[PDB]
Order: sequence, then C-alpha cells, then structure tokens
Amino acid sequence: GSSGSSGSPGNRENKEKKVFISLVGSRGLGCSISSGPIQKPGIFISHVKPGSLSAEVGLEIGDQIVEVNGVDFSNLDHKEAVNVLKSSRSLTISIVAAAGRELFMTDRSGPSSG
Repeated sequence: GSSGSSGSPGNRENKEKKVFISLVGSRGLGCSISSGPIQKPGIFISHVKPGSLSAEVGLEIGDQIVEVNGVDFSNLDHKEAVNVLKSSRSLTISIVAAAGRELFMTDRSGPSSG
C-alpha cells in the first residue's frame, strides 16, 4: 500500500457544528436531552454517557440541537425530537457547540434520579 493525499484545505468556523450520530453496530446514544423555556425553547443535552454516540463525537452539556438530519429541532419537543431522533439510525445533528450551556452550568445542583 502506498498513497498519500495532501487534500485542499480551506475552512474557518467554530460555532454551529455538524455532528452525525449513527445508531449502528455496538454504539447507542447515551446523552440526555432537555427542553428549554419559552424564552429559550429547544433541545439541549443534559448529560452524556462515557462512550456514547454523542461522546464519540465529543458532545457535551449545552450542545443545543437546532437541526437534525435537516430537521427543525429549534422548536421541536422531547417527543418530536426523540421520535425524529429515534426515527432513523444515522442522523445529522447540528449543534451550536454548547449553545445553551448556561441552561445547566448556572448553578450546580446535581440530581439523583429524574
């Protein structure tokens, strides 16, 4: 085997990241999603399991789901966002890299069993 590619670079972005979650093989999502208020409605991650479909991508608490597989998760629900999330295996989630991290960061209570 012998083949090298330098590829053509050219990119400049930070916010709004695309994370594709694949529900195949030995790997199942293990992150919790929450529902924002009326002022900040949406789908935000609450927790991420170690070695989950979200952990693999490096998803963290705050990553608000604004889009999923080209879906409008900016006004979805915990049922619609889940149904759509459970709709197919492979889905392209578009987070804003800890969009609403303050929705959780703000004070650290630390629940036991929701």
